[PDB]
Amino acid sequence: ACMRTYITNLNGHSITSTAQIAQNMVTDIAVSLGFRELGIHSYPIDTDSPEEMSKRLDGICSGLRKNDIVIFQTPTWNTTTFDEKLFHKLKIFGVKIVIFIHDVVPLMFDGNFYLMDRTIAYYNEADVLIAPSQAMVDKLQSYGLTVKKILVQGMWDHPTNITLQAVNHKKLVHFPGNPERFNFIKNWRIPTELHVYTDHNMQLPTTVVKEPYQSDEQLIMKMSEGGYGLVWMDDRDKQYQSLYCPYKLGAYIAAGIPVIIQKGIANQDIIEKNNLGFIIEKIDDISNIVESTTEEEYMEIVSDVRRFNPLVRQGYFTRKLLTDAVFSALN
Amino acid sequence: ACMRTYITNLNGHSITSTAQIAQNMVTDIAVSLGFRELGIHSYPIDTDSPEEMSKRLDGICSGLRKNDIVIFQTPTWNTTTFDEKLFHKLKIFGVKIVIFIHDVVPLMFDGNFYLMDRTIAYYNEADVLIAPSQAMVDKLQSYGLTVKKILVQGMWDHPTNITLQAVNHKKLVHFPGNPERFNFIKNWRIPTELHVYTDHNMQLPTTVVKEPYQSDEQLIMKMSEGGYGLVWMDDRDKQYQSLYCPYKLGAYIAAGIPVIIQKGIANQDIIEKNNLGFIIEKIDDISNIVESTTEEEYMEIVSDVRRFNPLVRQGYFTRKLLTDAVFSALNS
Amino acid sequence: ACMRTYITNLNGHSITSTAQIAQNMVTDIAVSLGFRELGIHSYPIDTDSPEEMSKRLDGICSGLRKNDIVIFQTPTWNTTTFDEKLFHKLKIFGVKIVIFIHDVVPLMFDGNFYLMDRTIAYYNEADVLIAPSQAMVDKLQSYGLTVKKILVQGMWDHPTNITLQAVNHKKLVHFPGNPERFNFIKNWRIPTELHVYTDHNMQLPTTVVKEPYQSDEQLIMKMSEGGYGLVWMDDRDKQYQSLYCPYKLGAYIAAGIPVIIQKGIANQDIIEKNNLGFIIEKIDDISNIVESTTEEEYMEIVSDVRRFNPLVRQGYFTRKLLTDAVFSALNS
Amino acid sequence: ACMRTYITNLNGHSITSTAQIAQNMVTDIAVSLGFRELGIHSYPIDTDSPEEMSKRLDGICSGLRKNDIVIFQTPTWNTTTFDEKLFHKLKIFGVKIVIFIHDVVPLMFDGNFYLMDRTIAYYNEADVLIAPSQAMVDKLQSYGLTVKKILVQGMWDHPTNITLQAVNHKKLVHFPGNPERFNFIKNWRIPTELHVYTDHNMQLPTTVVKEPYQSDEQLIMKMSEGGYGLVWMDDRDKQYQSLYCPYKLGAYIAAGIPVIIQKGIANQDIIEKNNLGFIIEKIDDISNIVESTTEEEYMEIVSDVRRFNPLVRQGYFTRKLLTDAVFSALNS
Ligand SMILES: O=c1ccn([C@@H]2O[C@H](COP(=O)(O)OP(=O)(O)O)[C@@H](O)[C@H]2O)c(=O)[nH]1
Ligand SMILES: O=c1ccn([C@@H]2O[C@H](COP(=O)(O)OP(=O)(O)O)[C@@H](O)[C@H]2O)c(=O)[nH]1
Ligand SMILES: O=c1ccn([C@@H]2O[C@H](COP(=O)(O)OP(=O)(O)O)[C@@H](O)[C@H]2O)c(=O)[nH]1
Ligand SMILES: O=c1ccn([C@@H]2O[C@H](COP(=O)(O)OP(=O)(O)O)[C@@H](O)[C@H]2O)c(=O)[nH]1
Repeated sequence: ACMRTYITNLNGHSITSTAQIAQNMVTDIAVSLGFRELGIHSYPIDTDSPEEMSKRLDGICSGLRKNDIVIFQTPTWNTTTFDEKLFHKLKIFGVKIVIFIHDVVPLMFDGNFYLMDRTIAYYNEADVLIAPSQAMVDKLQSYGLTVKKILVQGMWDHPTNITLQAVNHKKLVHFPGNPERFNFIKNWRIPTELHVYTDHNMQLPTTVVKEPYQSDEQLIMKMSEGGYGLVWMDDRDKQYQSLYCPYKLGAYIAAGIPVIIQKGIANQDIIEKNNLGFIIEKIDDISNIVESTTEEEYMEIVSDVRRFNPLVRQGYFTRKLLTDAVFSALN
Repeated sequence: ACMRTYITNLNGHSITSTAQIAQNMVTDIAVSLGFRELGIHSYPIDTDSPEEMSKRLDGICSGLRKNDIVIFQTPTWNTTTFDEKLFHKLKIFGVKIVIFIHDVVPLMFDGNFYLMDRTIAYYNEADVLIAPSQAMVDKLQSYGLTVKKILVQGMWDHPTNITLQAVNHKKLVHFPGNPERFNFIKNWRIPTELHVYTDHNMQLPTTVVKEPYQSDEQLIMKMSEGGYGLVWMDDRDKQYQSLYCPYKLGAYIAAGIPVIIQKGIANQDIIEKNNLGFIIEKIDDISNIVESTTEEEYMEIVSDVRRFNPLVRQGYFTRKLLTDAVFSALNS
Repeated sequence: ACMRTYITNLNGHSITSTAQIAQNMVTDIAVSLGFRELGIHSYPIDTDSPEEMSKRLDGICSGLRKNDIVIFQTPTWNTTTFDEKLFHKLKIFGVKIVIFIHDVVPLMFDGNFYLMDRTIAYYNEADVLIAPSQAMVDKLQSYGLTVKKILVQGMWDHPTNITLQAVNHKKLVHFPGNPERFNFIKNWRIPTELHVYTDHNMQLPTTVVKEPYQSDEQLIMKMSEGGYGLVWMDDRDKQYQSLYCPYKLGAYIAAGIPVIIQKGIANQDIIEKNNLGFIIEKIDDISNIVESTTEEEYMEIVSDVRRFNPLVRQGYFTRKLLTDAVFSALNS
Repeated sequence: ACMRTYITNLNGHSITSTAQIAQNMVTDIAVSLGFRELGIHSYPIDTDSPEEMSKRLDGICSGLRKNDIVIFQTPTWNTTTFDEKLFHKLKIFGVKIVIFIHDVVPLMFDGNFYLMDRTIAYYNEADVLIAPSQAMVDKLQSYGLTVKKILVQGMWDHPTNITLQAVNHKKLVHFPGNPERFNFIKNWRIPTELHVYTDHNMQLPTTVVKEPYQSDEQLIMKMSEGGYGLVWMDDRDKQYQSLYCPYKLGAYIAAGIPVIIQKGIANQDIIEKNNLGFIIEKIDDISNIVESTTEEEYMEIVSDVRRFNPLVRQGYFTRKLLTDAVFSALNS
């Protein structure tokens, strides 16, 4: 008897690896619900003889029993080979398995696609699938994902205790994002200023206020003073990735300010149906609404962000999926 | 401005009160999820002046802050006047309210079907409701329940660490209800033994072999050695039949024995799609199937009930609604 | 018969109230330990007939059952009759009472003394007592505390997930208390500057700089840029100082900077043996040390304050007493 | 710098392995407190090469981080080799390490003593040690355990929800010990019955009554009905057993019945100061005391056993040590 719930969780990354922190946050929610961590360290697999890799995995999995539910946050970023072998280890236990997709590698870019057959093959060894969007599920099914049981994540949480402050109507735009991933910054043409929070040492266009990498808590603290959240991606290419959930979008709303997002985003409806800000087409549509928007137009939009965001702040999108995933994994 | 979640919880009913312990169980789940208790004692409120009363409530709610969330488990059994008075207090606080329906008082027994409209009245003020089933919601909106966000319970959990003994093919039928609430018991006609667990003494058709009320643990221990669980009503209430979730349906499945229940029950889809037992017309239909089933087809059903029940034994039907309810309360 | 643990937790006070904060905060640990809140609202008491109020007490306490455990965080700041009568309610239950002393209102400021004998009366009605320091238990004994089982708090935790930024050597002293309760502040003379975090802006010595009351979170960040935490009281309150636990003490150490405290203060050996700042005898011994301190010496001292402070940031002083209190309340 | 607590958890033993059952239960408690499991599987270490093992260990510790804290339930039963190396692994991380002793190999009997120096070697790499009895710590320090912070366990908890049946005065002695280890059983000559609960098929002396192994919950329910619980040694396995905490002792008390224990065993002061049973010289002293005891005396003895066992049923002896151990690991 006595079933337990385990969740994989990666470790050993740069303190700025967003993938790692996103897994770490989910795992944090998991523990409070009583679930148990399956630690996974990120290392180079080829340093391992198959037998060594095997028994490393036996070490990761030691605690497991015919019994349990395992939540697999994919990918481990130890390359596909690791995910593949991780799963077979899992599948030789008498367990139900939830795969929690954070990224889909063969869809990260064209010509990485070939990995799809392998990927889908191990995706289909799971009993329940949690995907960020309904869109993601539907293309994943277009490549042979057979799994009957599916959950939509909808939106990244952002558990925190930051102080929200009184929010001014500042006609600024926040963007905590590495500039060498998003070209649109280096192209900043507009009279409204782009606050850019980045560790990387360099200089930026004339009305782009470069700001050194703040610790998250402080970042949430500062942004809560006003302005807007920019959710842009990924510059030109890497855009059909209208699939996954942005982590900064959640990071914005938790601060308590409205957001701006480009049309077609994953789980767009959430933003409309909950008031959180504007969905626009071009970068230029934005400048217009930031420049030409009413002060109490802004007043409202905040009041709602802060109405909506205790979900994000106490982590309820995550609680939701970590609970139904399991439930649907039995029933 | 920091959200916490409270849930209302009964205290002071008898050892043998299902209403209280179904609520206590929910509460114990809520605690493990981090939620906080608004304790509520059951008493005649005729002994309160509608102001001493207000202050008692004020002391029930003194932990509450502004955009916390309250889960109200209804009913309180302190009478409708309390229910709505408890409730009205919550509306003062600028919070979001979850109404968890254990029972709708004015449907159960057509004495006091009249209280309905004051019930609905204080129902229509919550922000989301969690109800036994969709058919239960549907009948409620027919009475004017204007609440948009709904959410279906589906099944009672029965969280426990009780030992499951190997199930063998006792051609027994188990039944831990109360003979003069479920009076189809005094009408036993069939050559299949009916075991009945209850407070009331001295009432026996003949093959109804009755036993004294046992602590929940033991019941589930001994029921696990084999046989079938039965979930049935009088014709008295075959409408409320099709609405509620039964506690002993959950109390059977956690014992890891198959159940037999009446076609038209709320959420029979769960019994079917998870093959947890037989869905059947009349009680004769049952006895036939209890007689005609062979050893191996019973092995499948037990294995299926036992594939299924850690869900019920670890609190997940509850955990489910305790988490989505709070979620849909903020979302739109 | 299943033991649940309860803790009291006052509410409704000003978001600036340290009393409420040091209670909500402990309660918050207790919740995560699975304990349950007994919410309490702070209000002026005699808008209540002795019978009305008794029924609001009945509402705060409805969730209790015999053989539970209740932790009374005292005082409630609802005056001493409330402490007395609350406690009286707890004693008609078959329970064990942990009395957790956050303050002793009689030994606090003079004139409050007269309530001493009544306070000891209801102190002596609990099973285990939790006091800030052994020295405080000793004084309570001299005034008639007859409760056998004592347990020392030691220090306030300061749970937080705030950023500690790189600290060292700002040659400045930090002080987040109201100036009106410590007026050593106004007689500030010495050339090193005093940051003061407070509600007011009344008065202003030259080398004293003030800041508007920042939310706890942001404060600990800033303080974590270096400088010293000064734990001081105005010397009418030294009788008390040698007994209580200072919350700002923890707030400093939580930010990750070394402290300055006065000799004789409660649980000083804590500071000594974990090397978290200086113990000095006057204000002037202090400034002397704030100047004349090597960058290397400050280095290590910070290093020590941060070897140490996950204790207070994860709640372990609170977790410690909350566990042992309930234990000794049963063991003998 | 976010401190997390980890605890090692042995797995993959037979369901009758008390070692595993004890480590599992501590861990379940730990998990409730927010601590984190380091799972470990039991297996022949010889199937691994240095490289293989190093990496198996790597995978066990993947989640580990600097500034975390790890609690090592020792021994793993993967042999000393494995224990030494697991510890070497842990010391590589900049963490604080609590060592929870369940057994000490080089003391299990003579000739195993050569293992002492290697055992002590790695024991001394700990910051805090938790032993069952103060007696245990004293003996360890006579061999070179230089770890300055020690904490005492005292007694096994037994988290359970068994129904405590009404307890009659059954002049019989329960004993769920496996005979092959406890040979005093075979020597049973006494007119008082001896319930021996054992999975082994091997017939037993006359007024010994053999029960097949039963689930722990059923056992506890059975014994709750009444009678006495015996905690007895063997004779050679005795000195070493004066240092341990018996697990079945806690089984009794949680069951709700008094106990009978041989003079000198670890932590007997808990039995005496809490009324838990009799402490006696030989086997006969027992039968005497069992025969020559009145009914009201037994009501007494039970009522205080049931006074006391919420500690064990809710896991507080463990909660104590899991909280204070960790606290003491940061706190010089
Ligand atoms: O100075 C900073 C800027 C970044 N962030 C965090 O790092 C995340 C980076 O977002 P990323 O582009 O990696 O995720 P995405 O939104 O693209 O999914 C932000 O949301 C912040 O929470 C931070 O902690 N400090
Ligand atoms: O001897 C008994 C008989 C009843 N029960 C419990 O009380 C419930 C009675 O079910 P009830 O009819 O009151 O609930 P319903 O199924 O009608 O919703 C059973 O499920 C058992 O869990 C029990 O613990 N011991
Ligand atoms: O701007 C501020 C200054 C104070 N504090 C908190 O309020 C407490 C005031 O301490 P108090 O003098 O009331 O208690 P003591 O430390 O003397 O026990 C400090 O510790 C801080 O934690 C705060 O939250 N914001
Ligand atoms: O039928 C049985 C017999 C024993 N036990 C368990 O086995 C334990 C005793 O094991 P052991 O003698 O090894 O513990 P010790 O007292 O020596 O520490 C009991 O307390 C029970 O928990 C059980 O679960 N069912």
